[PDB]
Amino acid sequence: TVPVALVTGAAKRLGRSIAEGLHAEGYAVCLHYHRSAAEANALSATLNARRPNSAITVQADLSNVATAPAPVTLFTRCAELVAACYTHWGRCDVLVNNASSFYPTPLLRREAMETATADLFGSNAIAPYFLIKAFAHRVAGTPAKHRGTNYSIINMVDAMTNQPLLGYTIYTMAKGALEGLTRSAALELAPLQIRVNGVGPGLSVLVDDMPPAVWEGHRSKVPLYQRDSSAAEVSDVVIFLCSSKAKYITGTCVKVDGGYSLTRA
Amino acid sequence: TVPVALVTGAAKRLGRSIAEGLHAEGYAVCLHYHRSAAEANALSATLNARRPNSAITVQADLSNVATAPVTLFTRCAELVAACYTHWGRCDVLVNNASSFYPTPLLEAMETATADLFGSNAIAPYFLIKAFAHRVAGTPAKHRGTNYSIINMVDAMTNQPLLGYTIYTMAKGALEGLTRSAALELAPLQIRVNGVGPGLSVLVGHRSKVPLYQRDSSAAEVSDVVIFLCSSKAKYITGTCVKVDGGYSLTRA
Amino acid sequence: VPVALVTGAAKRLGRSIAEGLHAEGYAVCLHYHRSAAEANALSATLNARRPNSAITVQADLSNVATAPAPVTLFTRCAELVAACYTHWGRCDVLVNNASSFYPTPLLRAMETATADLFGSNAIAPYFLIKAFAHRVAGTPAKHRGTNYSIINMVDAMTNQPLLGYTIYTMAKGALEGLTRSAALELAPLQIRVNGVGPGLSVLVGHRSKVPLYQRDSSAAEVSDVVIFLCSSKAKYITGTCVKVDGGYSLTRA
Amino acid sequence: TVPVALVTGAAKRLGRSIAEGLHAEGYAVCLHYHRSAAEANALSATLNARRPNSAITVQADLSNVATAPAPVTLFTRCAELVAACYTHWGRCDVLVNNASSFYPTPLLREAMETATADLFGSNAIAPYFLIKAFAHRVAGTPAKHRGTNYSIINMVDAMTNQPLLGYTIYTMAKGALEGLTRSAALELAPLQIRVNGVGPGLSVLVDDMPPAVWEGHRSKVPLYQRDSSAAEVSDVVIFLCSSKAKYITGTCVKVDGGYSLTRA
Ligand SMILES: NC(=O)C1=CN([C@@H]2O[C@H](COP(=O)(O)OP(=O)(O)OC[C@H]3O[C@@H](n4cnc5c(N)ncnc54)[C@H](OP(=O)(O)O)[C@@H]3O)[C@@H](O)[C@H]2O)C=CC1
Ligand SMILES: NC(=O)C1=CN([C@@H]2O[C@H](COP(=O)(O)OP(=O)(O)OC[C@H]3O[C@@H](n4cnc5c(N)ncnc54)[C@H](OP(=O)(O)O)[C@@H]3O)[C@@H](O)[C@H]2O)C=CC1
Ligand SMILES: NC(=O)C1=CN([C@@H]2O[C@H](COP(=O)(O)OP(=O)(O)OC[C@H]3O[C@@H](n4cnc5c(N)ncnc54)[C@H](OP(=O)(O)O)[C@@H]3O)[C@@H](O)[C@H]2O)C=CC1
Ligand SMILES: NC(=O)C1=CN([C@@H]2O[C@H](COP(=O)(O)OP(=O)(O)OC[C@H]3O[C@@H](n4cnc5c(N)ncnc54)[C@H](OP(=O)(O)O)[C@@H]3O)[C@@H](O)[C@H]2O)C=CC1
Ligand SMILES: Nc1nc(=O)c2nc(CNc3ccc(C(=O)N[C@@H](CCC(=O)O)C(=O)O)cc3)cnc2[nH]1
Ligand SMILES: Nc1nc(=O)c2nc(CNc3ccc(C(=O)N[C@@H](CCC(=O)O)C(=O)O)cc3)cnc2[nH]1
Ligand SMILES: Nc1nc(=O)c2nc(CNc3ccc(C(=O)N[C@@H](CCC(=O)O)C(=O)O)cc3)cnc2[nH]1
Ligand SMILES: Nc1nc(=O)c2nc(CNc3ccc(C(=O)N[C@@H](CCC(=O)O)C(=O)O)cc3)cnc2[nH]1
Repeated sequence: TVPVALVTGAAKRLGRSIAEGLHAEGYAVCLHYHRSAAEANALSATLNARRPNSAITVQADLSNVATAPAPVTLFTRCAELVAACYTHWGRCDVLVNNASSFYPTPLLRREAMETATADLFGSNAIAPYFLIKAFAHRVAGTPAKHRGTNYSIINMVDAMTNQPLLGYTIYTMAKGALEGLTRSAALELAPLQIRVNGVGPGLSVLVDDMPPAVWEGHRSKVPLYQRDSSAAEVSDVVIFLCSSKAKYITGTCVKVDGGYSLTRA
Repeated sequence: TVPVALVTGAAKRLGRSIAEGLHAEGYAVCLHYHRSAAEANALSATLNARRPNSAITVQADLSNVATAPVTLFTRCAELVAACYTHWGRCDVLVNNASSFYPTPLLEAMETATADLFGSNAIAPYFLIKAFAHRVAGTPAKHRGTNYSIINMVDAMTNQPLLGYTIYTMAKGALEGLTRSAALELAPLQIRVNGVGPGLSVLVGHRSKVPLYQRDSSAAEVSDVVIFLCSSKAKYITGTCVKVDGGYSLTRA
Repeated sequence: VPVALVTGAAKRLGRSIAEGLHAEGYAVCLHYHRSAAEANALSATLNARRPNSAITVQADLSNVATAPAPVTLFTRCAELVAACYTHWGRCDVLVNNASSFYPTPLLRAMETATADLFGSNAIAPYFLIKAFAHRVAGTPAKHRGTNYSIINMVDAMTNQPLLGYTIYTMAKGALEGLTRSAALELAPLQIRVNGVGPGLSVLVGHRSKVPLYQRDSSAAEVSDVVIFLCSSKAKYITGTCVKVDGGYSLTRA
Repeated sequence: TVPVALVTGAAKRLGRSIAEGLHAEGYAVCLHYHRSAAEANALSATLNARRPNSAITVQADLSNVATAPAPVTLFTRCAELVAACYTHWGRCDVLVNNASSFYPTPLLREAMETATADLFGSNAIAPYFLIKAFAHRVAGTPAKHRGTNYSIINMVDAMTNQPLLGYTIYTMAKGALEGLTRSAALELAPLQIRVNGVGPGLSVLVDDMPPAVWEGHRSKVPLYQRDSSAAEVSDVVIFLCSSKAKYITGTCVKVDGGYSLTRA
């Protein structure tokens, strides 16, 4: 009783929605955040008000860089994130790799390039690798009698992977590595009954820092409804794949994109 | 309003689990069968004992062959028409009925072509077209709010079962139907998706399944079909969901 | 001198495939349905360059019976492959290129379209591959050729359906399934089976959307790829589809 | 006057066959290497004996680490590889991202961080900085003086959907390399730079194991029941670089004898 979910980047948008949907199914939730301390503490208050000691927050930079209090490597920051679930609640049944940087890295016209690469690949790919390693190590270190009955890892990927967004090469590479992680971890962790799946949004909760015609033009291209998704239209799929009814699904990436990946220029 | 689901090959195995699953969600279900009349009728009796007027059975050969002439198109149209005649609506279509047997490359090949392609591909196309036409012909204020078509595909499509070429071709066509009808029917808010089992309710290779080293139960597949029809899945369309316990991840 | 059977060979990509294969030394069997004049003019051209290097054979590849007991699509397909063995004693390459292509809208006569689009694009390739494979298996091992290749012309844009073309889109997906299934099952006979998928090629606006060059392709930009896949240098390639689309499948709306 | 190709990891096996195959078509080849200096210099001597001034060798660690000086970054090392082509021959027309470390990183059980940097560097990040450096030098060339057939080939993996057990970082990096292939092909199409992939299945399998075990692996390939020769892969790379392939971009060609069609 009281399964525990770890959701990275849980403070806002899709990750907040995922944490809420998991909390609504009875999970205690560990809300990871990087820079959004206010929103993460506000969400924690809301969920703890519904159920005392059902949400906590942990801060971590998931870029592939070392930090300071010897320097602290990304891998041990990820190990410590999983550790916060077992320390507080004695378990971790669900891990959602949701946190993600996303900005252009154009090929056509150096501290920027160096920090872009660690940031985008760490957050979207390498920290997921380390977190899965930490999550799976902990299941392995748990006596079988004490293991949970429904371990589930979700990687937030991208429905539009075969149709790249112009000028976003590092991001697209990182989401491709994340799909590779989904398949590889699914295979390798199957004997522990840890399922690993991907959920791929198309356009979801689209930021509108552009002229109104440009924003409406973007959304209008989604065949189903001619709009971007809501946060829940994505997070409800995450919550299903973690549910026990999804127990035979692993290594699978589910598009939640309104048909947008079906389109062509 | 009680929504209606048409499930083909509903009498046994996955199709029965899909009919039972939608019925537990509150659907009235049209149970299509070909030869399993006794089984279909017994399933209908069970579901109607639970909720009166919640199940009917209809029979039809979904092979691509003229019947006694009645064409496959006409038989598929009448199947959708059965739902509208009995309940005035059809909200969900599950294209589950499917013949499966070898057509090795190295009149019985023409019977196999019409049977394997009809059930797995050509009948689903007519059924989808009939479902779409009835929705379009319905005044927009009287339309339902959660239209959903599920095609039962094959998670192992990229890894062909040796000797099953026509079956594999037909399931590849059904994936093409999924994508094309999802695109074209999006303006009517009809979602079109696939669910692809791996090894399920085998009647060996099951020890090779990475997750649990067994074929799936019926519910482990039908529970997914039910979710994709749920309104929580209403932004998913044009997508095929593998339910294979990772079997498609394997190699020889 | 090896032999290629090319369906729908009279014009456009099929004619360029036949020309490309012929230029590598192949004798070519030029299949046609309605374009008898174009097929026979092409045959005249290739035979003038190399005597007895081309023939032509007519067949409706729709999944329908034709009159002389009615003749089924299966039989007409068997007779296309037999035409190569009768005339030249071999058939080393089969290019499944013939294809009907027109709308079959789901929204806003259909038995004919089903038989025609699914026949040419999927069921006839299935029957032709079976006939082609039977003839190789029936050939004594010492007398088989050393480079059997089957090429199915598919569609680069298959994951991105063209609005209103459901039957065509379904048929090309069946054809990709046939490519994978036939490649696995015919591998012991060393018969390779691959696909080539154009995007927009030799169109009769949308051109500007192609990332590479902002144009549809020429016929040779496709047929050269077919020709390489049939070459001995490509002998380890089977069961795979090669996109030749200028990057169009990378685009989104 | 003579087109120039930069082949990473050119000293042995597939990279050497790719170098030989492009050289046979008339390319001058820059042969990159990391540890195999003897093998690289032997190959360059062979190519130069066949055709004077048709090969050079360059060393670089393509791991995502800083190297010995102010430290030298991976990007800098990557730009200097491409610049070596322009310094010596004035041009760089083809890039083959072939260099690749390959060993397990099991999920269950400094050498952790160096393996990530090495597997992710060789297979994904160094490809990226090499593609950018290559693209930058083309963009900087006046259109009057640009080459007419720019081609980038990424060596991917036909078995990407069917992961090798215990090889998670490798599998991830190749998945990233496929993303690079698609993204670079779209962004560099305006400069007529094509970007494609070639994915071997089992090629030139090392036989440092029991014979029965090596024959057992090989026998799983449906076509010929063997791993491929080096030329059976490199000939495809050379075709994709040819002008006959000039409408192909953004595409990954499996050269796997049907292995990806198999299941357990
Ligand atoms: N929304 C969409 O349209 C699409 C989304 N996706 C994927 O879905 C997931 C969520 O989408 P969305 O909710 O829009 O994602 P956001 O862009 O809102 O970012 C989510 C969180 O990622 C965290 N984050 C970013 N960089 C780092 C870092 N270097 N270290 C640690 N945390 C970091 C931030 O946490 P903080 O605020 O605490 O700094 C941010 O709140 C992502 O994986 C995204 O890639 C994929 C395709 C489309
Ligand atoms: N079970 C598995 O492991 C897998 C299943 N699938 C797919 O999932 C779906 C169901 O799986 P399963 O339950 O095993 O399927 P079955 O093989 O049990 O067949 C299901 C039903 O199809 C109907 N059917 C067959 N041919 C025709 C026809 N010509 N006309 C009309 N109805 C016909 C039969 O109805 P009747 O009995 O009334 O004649 C049969 O009961 C199918 O689409 C199948 O391809 C895909 C991959 C794996
Ligand atoms: N061109 C493009 O942009 C694209 C092409 N493709 C594929 O490339 C291949 C060739 O393309 P293209 O050259 O444009 O094809 P065409 O549309 O020109 O059709 C080629 C030939 O197919 C034959 N054909 C049509 N219906 C039948 C039938 N029922 N029975 C027998 N033969 C028939 C016709 O032969 P006749 O004239 O003798 O009647 C026609 O000349 C096709 O398979 C096509 O699907 C795929 C994607 C894009
Ligand atoms: N062979 C196969 O069966 C398959 C191969 N592939 C891909 O094809 C390509 C070639 O295959 P193969 O020839 O087997 O590859 P190899 O394993 O023989 O490695 C080729 C070269 O990579 C170079 N390399 C490795 N790590 C680094 C590094 N950190 N920095 C710089 N150079 C490095 C080495 O150069 P040096 O020796 O000079 O140090 C090595 O000779 C690779 O990309 C591989 O992933 C994909 C699937 C199957
Ligand atoms: N981490 C993450 N966060 C996101 O918000 C996100 N969004 C998408 C959805 N795709 C897009 C595409 C374009 C723009 C956008 O705002 N474009 C601006 C500037 C950048 C551009 O050139 O596209 C525009 O004006 O077009 C946003 C989201 C995909 N992955 C993500 N990943
Ligand atoms: N329509 C359909 N029915 C199924 O039962 C089915 N099963 C699978 C799962 N794959 C397989 C693969 C091999 C065998 C098999 O070995 N069959 C036995 C007899 C059972 C049979 O063929 O139905 C055999 O003797 O070959 C069964 C299922 C995939 N698609 C299906 N499709
Ligand atoms: N068998 C086959 N033949 C083809 O020509 C073909 N072409 C494509 C390329 N895609 C397309 C998409 C749209 C139109 C189209 O709508 N044609 C216009 C042309 C009218 C004009 O000349 O302006 C039309 O409406 O007829 C053609 C090709 C794909 N598969 C094919 N398959
Ligand atoms: N860079 C690279 N080099 C390769 O040789 C290579 N080979 C493959 C072909 N796949 C495989 C699969 C398994 C084994 C294997 O069994 N190796 C042993 C150790 C032997 C060794 O790699 O030196 C193993 O323990 O996995 C080798 C190659 C795929 N990618 C590659 N990538």
